[PDB]
Amino acid sequence: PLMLDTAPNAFDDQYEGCVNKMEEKAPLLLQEDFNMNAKLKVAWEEAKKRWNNIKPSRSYPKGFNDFHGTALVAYTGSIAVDFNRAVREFKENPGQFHYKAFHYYLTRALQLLSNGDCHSVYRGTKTRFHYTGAGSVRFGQFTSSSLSKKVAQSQEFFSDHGTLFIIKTCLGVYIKEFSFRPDQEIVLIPGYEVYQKVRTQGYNEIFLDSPKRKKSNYNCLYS
Ligand SMILES: NC(=O)c1ccc[n+]([C@@H]2O[C@@H](COP(=O)([O-])OP(=O)(O)OC[C@H]3O[C@@H](n4cnc5c(N)ncnc54)[C@H](O)[C@@H]3O)[C@@H](O)[C@H]2O)c1
Repeated sequence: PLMLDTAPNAFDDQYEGCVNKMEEKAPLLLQEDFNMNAKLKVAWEEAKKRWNNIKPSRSYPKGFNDFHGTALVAYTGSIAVDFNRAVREFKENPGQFHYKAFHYYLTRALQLLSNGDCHSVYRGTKTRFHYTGAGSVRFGQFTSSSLSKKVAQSQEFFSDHGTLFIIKTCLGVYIKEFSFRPDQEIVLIPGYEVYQKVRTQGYNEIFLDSPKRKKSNYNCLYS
């Protein structure tokens, strides 16, 4: 079982007040990441190709560049697990965080593609999640979900040993074209979104409601 709390140790940078400085610094940062993170480098190079193919079929937000696009395609890829881990366990040893640039671009990508829109999404896991009664909840790491409860419950993501999250999010982003699917109706949720209403039902169902945007514990850490 894993704990569900306010994710006090997760690198949750929202980059308030440093977007301009980051867009200028992140490119160098990305090189540093690659030098210390072979897996990321591979994931990114492949993601880059894919993005070249996807980019022409549609128009993106002003400022939304190849870094944002490549970062997002990559997240829907296999690099997601390690990245999520590194973020979730940031405070546990911030010295070995080699996703400084990745984190920023992915965070920025979602912020740029975002609107006021809220969604009813579902998320399945094969690991039991226990809410430790903090009063509110944040995933900490970025977290994928699906508009379809069917997907979330498929043998792909869920099992009796796990948990089914029924989430009401307003910072989540529908990123169909970016995914490798595109049939899982993925909605990407930033780890810093806060759910003011938490409710466990049965042994493996958790409802998260009253989403709200709050300040993060970290801000412009690498700016
Ligand atoms: N999960 C879903 O319901 C769902 C739905 C649609 C698409 N996807 C897709 O999922 C991808 C994989 O994302 P994911 O859903 O597996 O997230 P993820 O891989 O983090 O989830 C798997 C698990 O990863 C590690 N983990 C996650 N949170 C943890 C925590 N708080 N503490 C300790 N370990 C933790 C644990 O093993 C956790 O059980 C891509 O394929 C994406 O398109 C997932």
